[PDB]
Amino acid sequence: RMKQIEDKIEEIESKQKKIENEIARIKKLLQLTVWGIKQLQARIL
Amino acid sequence: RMKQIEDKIEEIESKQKKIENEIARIKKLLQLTVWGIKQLQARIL
Amino acid sequence: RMKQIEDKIEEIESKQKKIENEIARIKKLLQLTVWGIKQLQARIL
Ligand SMILES: [Cl-]
Ligand SMILES: [Y+3]
Ligand SMILES: [Y+3]
Ligand SMILES: [Y+3]
Ligand SMILES: [Y+3]
Repeated sequence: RMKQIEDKIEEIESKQKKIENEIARIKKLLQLTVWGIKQLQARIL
Repeated sequence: RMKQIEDKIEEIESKQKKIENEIARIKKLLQLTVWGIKQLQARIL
Repeated sequence: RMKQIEDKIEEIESKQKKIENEIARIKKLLQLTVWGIKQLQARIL
């Protein structure tokens, strides 16, 4: 059982790294959109 | 103890699925905003 | 081994809370950008 628990923990950790990588990508795209809205607002005002 | 560990792992996995679902929703809304900034920019230029 | 598993689970849970906090922050900034695109569109139309 301890063994199956150990391999399950590795699969949860693997998934956590995939999630972390997805968040990093989202954060950068989100920062690009914030910059984009800023230039558009500055141009129309 | 192995038992409590097993039920704890299920709660961590449950939480991981909730996180995954939240990211999927964020990704789609983020893609809608990127499209939105694109139409606004195209219209003002 | 059960012991190392227990401390590993706590580290996975710690990481899950950091992820949850990051998502909450992303969600609020994403809602600010949606509001921003709305005001810009309303102004140019
Ligand atoms: Cl956005
Ligand atoms: Y292994
Ligand atoms: Y169970
Ligand atoms: Y402990
Ligand atoms: Y997680």
